Amino acid sequence: QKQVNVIEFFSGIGGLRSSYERSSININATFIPFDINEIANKIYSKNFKEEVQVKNLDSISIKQIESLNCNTWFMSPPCQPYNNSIMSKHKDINDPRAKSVLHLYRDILPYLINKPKHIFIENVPLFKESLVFKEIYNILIKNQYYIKDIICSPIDIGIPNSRTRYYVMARLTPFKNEIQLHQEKESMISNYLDNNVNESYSIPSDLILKKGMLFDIVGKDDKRTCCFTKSYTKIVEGTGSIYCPIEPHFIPVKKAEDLLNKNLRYFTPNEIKKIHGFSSNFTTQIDGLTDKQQYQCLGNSVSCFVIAQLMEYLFDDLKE
Ligand SMILES: Nc1ncnc2c1ncn2[C@@H]1O[C@H](CSCC[C@H](N)C(=O)O)[C@@H](O)[C@H]1O
Repeated sequence: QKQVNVIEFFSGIGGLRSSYERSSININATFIPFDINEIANKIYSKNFKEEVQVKNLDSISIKQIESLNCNTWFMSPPCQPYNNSIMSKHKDINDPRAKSVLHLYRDILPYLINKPKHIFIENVPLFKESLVFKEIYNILIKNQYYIKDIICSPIDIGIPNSRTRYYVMARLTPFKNEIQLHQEKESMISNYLDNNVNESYSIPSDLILKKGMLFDIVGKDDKRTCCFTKSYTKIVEGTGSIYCPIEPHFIPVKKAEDLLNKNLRYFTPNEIKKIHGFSSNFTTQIDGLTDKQQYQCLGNSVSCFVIAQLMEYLFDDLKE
């Protein structure tokens, strides 16, 4: 009977939508994605066969938003403004990349005839401490919202990937039940690997000899993979782990040259896509898009696995 109509702000490649669709909420829903990134939109449209609204969220009018007649807000705002450097200088609140998310809560939400009955926000841990969210929290509270938040990682529910993120769950009804995480069907890094990767993905020997020791290396059996970020395969450190197909448990070495013969390679875009929990039919392999472009979008996406469970909680007032 009841329906879920979502405005997918900062839709990107449709991580928030994917999360909902794979969850057990099982209420048919509609999605209206907003994003100015042409490449990201192309992937979204390719997979969801729906057009992305490119209206800039910095200045979008209340009227246009309300014309959508939606009752749900999904969003993962730009995360750049939220590091210790910017935040310790109190510059996050004035950061132009935060202008869109402040606009939505300052200028839109408090004036809607029908406030969204459910709101889901995803961002980096430091967002929780930002002046931006501090204000958003106050606004939500003043507008009669109940708010539950959590900082967690996919590994917490048995997914072999470290991506610690901050999640905000807001709605107009109080939460009767304690939030709960369930362990996902057991899986290893093995389960996400493509089985015939082109050699164009293996780490060049010259790169190995110069920065090989900086890589976080994993085998098909190792505990987890590191957080995949935008610049994966471009910048060595902190952008994601690489894979060794020779050892179930990568055994560390002392010299870079010792890595030369372990057939090291980057994870493919399709592999990251599977690790982030997108549907088997979902693909960033849009015609014309290079691996870099796909890596960038994927690096900026989400863990559909985690969000699926948190959304089921957010919407637990729609059952029984
Ligand atoms: N003023 C603005 N209007 C619309 N989108 C914006 C924007 N400023 C930044 N963005 C978008 O917000 C997105 C943040 S990344 C989030 C991606 C999404 N969660 C996914 O699963 O892929 C970026 O793609 C960026 O294009």
